[PDB]
Amino acid sequence: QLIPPLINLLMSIEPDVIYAGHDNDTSSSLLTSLNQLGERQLLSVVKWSKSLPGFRNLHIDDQITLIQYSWMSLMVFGLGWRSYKHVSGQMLYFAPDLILNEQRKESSFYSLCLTMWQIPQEFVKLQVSQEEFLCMKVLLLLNTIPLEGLRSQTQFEEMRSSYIRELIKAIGLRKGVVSSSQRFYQLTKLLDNLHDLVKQLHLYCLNTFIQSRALSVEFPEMMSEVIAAQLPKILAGMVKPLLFHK
Amino acid sequence: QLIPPLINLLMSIEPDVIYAGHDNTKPDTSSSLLTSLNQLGERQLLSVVKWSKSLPGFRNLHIDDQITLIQYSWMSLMVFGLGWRSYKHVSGQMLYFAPDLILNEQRMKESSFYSLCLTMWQIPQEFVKLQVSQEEFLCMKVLLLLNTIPLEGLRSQTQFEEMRSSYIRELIKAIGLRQKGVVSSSQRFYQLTKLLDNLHDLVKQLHLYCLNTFIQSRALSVEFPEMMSEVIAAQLPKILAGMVKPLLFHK
Ligand SMILES: CN1CC[C@H](N(Cc2ccccc2C(F)(F)F)c2ccc(C#N)c(Cl)c2)C1
Ligand SMILES: CN1CC[C@H](N(Cc2ccccc2C(F)(F)F)c2ccc(C#N)c(Cl)c2)C1
Repeated sequence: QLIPPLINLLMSIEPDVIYAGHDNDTSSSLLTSLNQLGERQLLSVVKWSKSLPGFRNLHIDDQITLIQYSWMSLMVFGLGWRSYKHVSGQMLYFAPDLILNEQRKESSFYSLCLTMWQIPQEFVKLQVSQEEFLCMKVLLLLNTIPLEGLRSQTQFEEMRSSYIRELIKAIGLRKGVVSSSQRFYQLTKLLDNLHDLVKQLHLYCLNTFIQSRALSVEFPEMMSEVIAAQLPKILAGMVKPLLFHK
Repeated sequence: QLIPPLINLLMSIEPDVIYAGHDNTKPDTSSSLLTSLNQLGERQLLSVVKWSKSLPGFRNLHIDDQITLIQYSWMSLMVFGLGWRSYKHVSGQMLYFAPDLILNEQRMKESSFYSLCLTMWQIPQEFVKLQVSQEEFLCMKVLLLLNTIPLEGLRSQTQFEEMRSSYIRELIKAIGLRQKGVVSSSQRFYQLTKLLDNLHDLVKQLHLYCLNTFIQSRALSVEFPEMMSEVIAAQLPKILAGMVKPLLFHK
């Protein structure tokens, strides 16, 4: 085998296809369908984390916290991948039954789609491999901690270092001390920049949630709890984002 | 007499007494306390709208700017006013929310939000310490209304800038009424404008609690009245996310 066993393991634990449940055209039905997709994505991330090496060994509260912190980040990062893989970055591939092209219009909603659109464009530009993406995804899950830190801070630190090492192996699959180091800068800078992007997504999400009755948008129960319980404190800056570059 | 005209005007358009409509004859619960506070908050908001219509300069900003400045400043103005009534009526040593909702420290302790009461209680203790005059308070309260703008600015940005600058000059005059000499009066300016800068930090804690309470309103049996609900829904997450521009007097 020439692909490292951890990257191989990560490949094997990747989620199956997730459908939004959409009727194959208003922003209420769209948001409702995006919310259903959100619920299914959250369930998928939680199940995925049960098989992710190192993660089940963290304190249970740390696990829950890290999944809640990174819910939106992992969704948008997965959106970037699918859009890149299936439509060359030129549509937003939320799910096989929810693909948004030459916009499906004019509002705040479609402005946030253009912000989300930056990530697929960046995957196309950088030509991210699946091996790189899988290691970057675990680092995204581990990319923010509480201000007081985690209960299992030592285990968390070791797990982060292991996957940073695995991203470097991932980068090594394709040559040269200066080019592989430049590419590490570029890939870890993309992760840094996601904090600023995801902040815009969290804000719109929480606003939309608190006026959901007025907008006629149904918010499923599991994702409502992450939104209700975490997004206010996150938006307020009551968490510590982790950066690779000062 | 000695009092400048605009300060006399500010005193004249100050609100009437406002009651929370709280039933003090039965024991505090967290839902009855927060529900009475929301009822008080609604009534204060209405009075801030009425007061703003009489505030020289304010009516001549774009209707959007006026709404936005009220929606940005409502919590700041409430706790500033709470601090002033507490200072004036009970020597700063109880929280005087309204004539029918007064919390001494034991009643604060027995509430579910003791830490938040102690955060609010800091303001009156500062008023006591500095011996803040009514003339300074009245100018400082207008500066709070005008103390955060959108990141992209206001529609009437020039007229806002000019309105704010006039009340800063008026605060400088209110200071001169008592503080004589360049040394004392400019230090006093530093102290009072530093107090207003610090409120940005204090209010950030109140906003987070307020927004959490709002989201959890049904589970907590805490009713949020109409106008208070729209100001929270309109701006509070944006404000908390730092997607507005707080104005500072000091770097
Ligand atoms: C209200 N929210 C909650 C979740 C849902 N959204 C987020 C979203 C979508 C479009 C535009 C704007 C946003 C914003 F709220 F985040 F800003 C969502 C759902 C599923 C996926 C996937 N896969 C993604 Cl990448 C997003 C809408
Ligand atoms: C949920 N909020 C919204 C409005 C009301 N609050 C704020 C409050 C009260 C107690 C403890 C904590 C807070 C906090 F939300 F700010 F934190 C309120 C209402 C009326 C007055 C007056 N006068 C005041 Cl000073 C506060 C309760």
